[PDB]
Amino acid sequence: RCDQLEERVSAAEDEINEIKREGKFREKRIKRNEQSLQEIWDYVKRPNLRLIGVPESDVENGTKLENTLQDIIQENFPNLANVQIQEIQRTRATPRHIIVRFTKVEMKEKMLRAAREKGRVTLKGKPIRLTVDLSAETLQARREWGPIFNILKEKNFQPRISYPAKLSFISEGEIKYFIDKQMLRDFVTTRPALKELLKEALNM
Amino acid sequence: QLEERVSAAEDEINEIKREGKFREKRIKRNEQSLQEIWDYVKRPNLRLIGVPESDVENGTKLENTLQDIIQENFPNLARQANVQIQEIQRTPRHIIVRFTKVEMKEKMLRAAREKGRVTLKGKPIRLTVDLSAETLQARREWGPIFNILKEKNFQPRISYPAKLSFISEGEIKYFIDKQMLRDFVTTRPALKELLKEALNM
Amino acid sequence: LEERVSAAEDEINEIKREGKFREKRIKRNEQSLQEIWDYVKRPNLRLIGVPESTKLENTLQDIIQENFPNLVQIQEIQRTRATPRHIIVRFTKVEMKEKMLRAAREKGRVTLKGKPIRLTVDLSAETLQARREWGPIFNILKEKNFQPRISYPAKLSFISEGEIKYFIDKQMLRDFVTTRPALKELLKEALNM
Ligand SMILES: [Cl-]
Ligand SMILES: [Cl-]
Repeated sequence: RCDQLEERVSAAEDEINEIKREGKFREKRIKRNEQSLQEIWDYVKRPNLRLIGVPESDVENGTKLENTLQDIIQENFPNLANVQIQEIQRTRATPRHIIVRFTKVEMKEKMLRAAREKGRVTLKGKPIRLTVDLSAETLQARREWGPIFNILKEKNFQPRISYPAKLSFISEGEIKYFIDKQMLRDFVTTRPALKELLKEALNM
Repeated sequence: QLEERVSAAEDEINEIKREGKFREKRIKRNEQSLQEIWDYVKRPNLRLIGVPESDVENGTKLENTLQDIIQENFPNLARQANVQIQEIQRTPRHIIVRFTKVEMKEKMLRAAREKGRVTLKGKPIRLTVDLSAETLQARREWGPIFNILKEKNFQPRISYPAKLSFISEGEIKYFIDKQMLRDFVTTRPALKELLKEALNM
Repeated sequence: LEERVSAAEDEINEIKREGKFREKRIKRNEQSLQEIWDYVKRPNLRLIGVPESTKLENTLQDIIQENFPNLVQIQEIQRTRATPRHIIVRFTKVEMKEKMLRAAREKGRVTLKGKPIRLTVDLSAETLQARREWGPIFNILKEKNFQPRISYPAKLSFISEGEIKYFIDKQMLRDFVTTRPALKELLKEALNM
């Protein structure tokens, strides 16, 4: 009995190690799928702008929303007649975001540009906001660049966040781009000045 | 010493069960997110079902056929401005029509639903929303129930995987099986009268 | 302790079974990701070897004028080191991508300011790999003047009996040669049959 039982234990331990290993390779594929989903949501949303702070209106259909979109243009960047939209719609004191899906990505990029060169954008004198529309995960990665961004800003590096969630800044007469925080760590680990500045923020 | 090895094995087993449940939740999230992005990408599209196909076709022949369907079934819809198509192609195979504006896809779908019986040269065809296989299958699992609700303004939605929800009494309700829906409607005369035939009641 | 080991074995068996069910859904998801990436990228063409500097759209028209006499709506054109990045041209109609690719494959050489560049498809990783894997079979069929072609997503087509036949994958082609002996003899080893 002690023989049949010891052999039953050994087999089980071996099946356990097999399971842990299959688990690791399964984990790797799920992660790869999660990253691929984030990327495709980002890709498919590229033609999209989020309009934030625009007052709700009664029986507000697509024609009304385009008309409002044109009022925003006239008030902030007049020369930016009719711009091409695949779709536009809202997503209770606080008005819902409007998601504007352009026919051509170039139109989305030109309106973003004009908005970031203008600083304050307004509809009838009150501040509205224009931003990109991204997967939840990328949106979060941008937010988490927050602390590092502010440090770089404070210390004259001219930071930017761009698509998808890349931080960029100047380092040696040149714009450097960092796709994620690990690619930044591997860059600062070489520059001492930058390293002591970002050490805590990079959780290095 | 056996007892030691058994304890150790039981502990490793508990760790694997939890890891496994963690992975299962993420696999489910990924499945749901795939259903959503398929639905999202197909928003500008309609499926045109039952259209006779030819030995060889291209975009131009198919677009002239869409024009015939419009002229034959809802001409006024195209009176003031032409229907803007971005592209049209086969997957008699389904034809996928991709509109420039989602607004136009919606206008045409509505005219089809309000005409009832859409034909091409006298023969019945169908215009329908284009969706992920999952969402389509979910809507068929609910059958006519889903469409009666749509047609009476109840805002029905599929939620992953195949749950039905809609709004009644100013509250969103979710249903997993038809049985749950039956239980719910036995108390609502307005809603009961509408869905009885459809819930096999 | 026998009860405890029997129970552990039951747990292990449940974990393995529940693991294969999970594994099949991971596979399902991987395949579904392949298909949605192919679908979304279907009107895309990739430009390789174009030097770095509306300008991109201008460059596209430049390439078109310089190379393809007969031959244009775009949804997006964008760049993806010393080597210039690829340019992804996202056409409005899949048909335009196809015509650009045909004209490139026919002209056999494509140039910008007289320097050779490459036009190619832009598809999921899995599908690009599937195309590359038709290589050995494509090469053989080309040699024997079967006029083979690889097209969307990863289908092989070629002339058999004056008629073009299409193969979604290698299994479909194996099934096809089970009843054509000379063709089977030709592709037997390439098909790992
Ligand atoms: Cl997964
Ligand atoms: Cl697992």
